[PDB]
Amino acid sequence: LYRDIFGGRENLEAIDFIKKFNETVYLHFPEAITIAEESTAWPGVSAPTYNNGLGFLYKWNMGWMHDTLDYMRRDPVHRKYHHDTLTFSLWYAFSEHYILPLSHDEVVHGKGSLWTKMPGDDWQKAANLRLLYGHMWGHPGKKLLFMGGEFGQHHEWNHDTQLEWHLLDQPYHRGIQAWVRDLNHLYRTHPALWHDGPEGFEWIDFNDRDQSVICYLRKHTDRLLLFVLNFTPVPREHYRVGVPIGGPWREVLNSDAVAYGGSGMGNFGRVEAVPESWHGRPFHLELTLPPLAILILEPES
Amino acid sequence: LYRRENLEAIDFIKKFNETVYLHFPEAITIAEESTAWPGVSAPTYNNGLGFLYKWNMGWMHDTLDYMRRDPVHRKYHHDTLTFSLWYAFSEHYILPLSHDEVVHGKGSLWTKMPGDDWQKAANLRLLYGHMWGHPGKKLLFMGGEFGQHHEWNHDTQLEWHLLDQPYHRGIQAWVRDLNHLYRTHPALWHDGPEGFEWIDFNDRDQSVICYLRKHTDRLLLFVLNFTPVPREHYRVGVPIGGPWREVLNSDAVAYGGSGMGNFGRVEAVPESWHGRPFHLELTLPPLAILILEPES
Repeated sequence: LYRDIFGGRENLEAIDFIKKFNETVYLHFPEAITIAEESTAWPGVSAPTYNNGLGFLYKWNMGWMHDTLDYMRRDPVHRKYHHDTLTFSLWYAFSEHYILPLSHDEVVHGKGSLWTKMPGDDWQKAANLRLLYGHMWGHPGKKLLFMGGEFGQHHEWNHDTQLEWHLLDQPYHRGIQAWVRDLNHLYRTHPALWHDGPEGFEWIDFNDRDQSVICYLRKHTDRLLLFVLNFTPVPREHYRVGVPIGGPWREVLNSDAVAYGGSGMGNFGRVEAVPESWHGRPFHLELTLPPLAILILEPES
Repeated sequence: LYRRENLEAIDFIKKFNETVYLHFPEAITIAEESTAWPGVSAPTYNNGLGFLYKWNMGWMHDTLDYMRRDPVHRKYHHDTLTFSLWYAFSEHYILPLSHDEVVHGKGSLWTKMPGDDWQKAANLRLLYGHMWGHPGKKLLFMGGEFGQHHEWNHDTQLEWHLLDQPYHRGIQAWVRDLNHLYRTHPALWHDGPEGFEWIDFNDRDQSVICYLRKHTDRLLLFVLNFTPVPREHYRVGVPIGGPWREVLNSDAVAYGGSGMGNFGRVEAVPESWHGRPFHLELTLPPLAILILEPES
């Protein structure tokens, strides 16, 4: 787009090439997909040419990737002080049709494995990585994950080497792979996650900075999915979260389940909603938040 | 006022009231007027007759008619009970239960209440409780405080012997205790529209009324069960949360009651009821009035 009377840094040649590139593809292939990674805040990368966009269908949410990763290397003791980096991502989550992206670029050149990036001991590293993926799947936008991130590989990605598949013998790595498997199953089945527009996202609570917890909602039409995230290894008991609908609520996924390698703290399936106001909501669920865990909950149907 | 209006008399009444308060600024004049003549209690300078008080004879008729009715049937006459409050602030009123109601075959207040003796005593204790809660001052003719059987017979003395028997001694205790509540709490001193707020009035099936009587800080909550059936898990909305006390229960055994009660220590639950932030989960005694205030 850029090159570094006219004095213009924008390479206008290329911008028309990109625009005529994208136009031509969809004309000859109406069902193709074009994705761009653009690390500037160039507007409307994912926008149609007739609105002066670059004409891509998808743009990498590299802002999200940076913010999320920078937030999760910090130690939970310090996460109190960087709460805004987690919450602020949504502000820019809708300017483009976006793919949340974790890629080779971030797991090379001394930047360290995704697992390596996460702080604390081995259980906490697995917990942190399980949470990162949990919030990543809950966060609006499509999903991309590079090889080896799915089991939480220790080593940086080396092209001269094959992934450390031997790590699949260790339980935590197998649990991370199962967590991702289970995440994709929920993703494929619950349409509340299909719509990454402002439609599909509602905040439940973002103001718990001391305990570093965030609650948000994902909703297409009638269906809704509740996300409660504990970003600290300290378990939370009798934590109330406001909800729109009353009645029995189901626990659809628990990051801390033993099947994923977790402590196993959870809410045992059914939680009953209390017709008492919380977070500006008519009802609320009083839940137990496991250490460094993401909880996905559904009203019962 | 009439004979159509008699203006001779109307100017006379207006000058009577004008003169009294001039020579005796702290006197009280009360009027009984059996038509819907406006501004009896209003000052002459506003085209009123200049009285300080009016007997609420409308209230008395509606109230007595409602309680003459059986609780089984009170369902179909709920509006007679609830609608007294549309006309309750038209004048400065005194709720009235005079001698004129206990003569000429109209029957003692006791005789008027339906059912067996317990229900008769219960009904009268309930009636007075509601009358003390309803906006307006209170007037009770002698012998009503025991709920005496016989009509007022001036040629004899009241049946004080009934004060030995339980049901009538209980009603005398109830009136005394109601009078204690009245003087102690200012929430009942202000018979203004501001003083009264509805809690619930649409329970026609179960024949229950919940209302609030207010002055500033103070609130008094009145819950009334007009059927001989105890009600359990009956929730009543309230403005304030926290501990609530049971100040009075008509059904206390000391009054001749069954004794079903909340007996104080009632904690508000923050669940919306009756369009209110917090709710009380109570037991409604038979044909009884509960009076509750927030604990302080």
